[PDB]
Amino acid sequence: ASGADTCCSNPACQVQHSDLC
Repeated sequence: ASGADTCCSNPACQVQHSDLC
């Protein structure tokens, strides 16, 4: 996953991308 900043900052997305982000 590239060009992802808002997601990483978000918790809901964080848990989903814990290894990716």
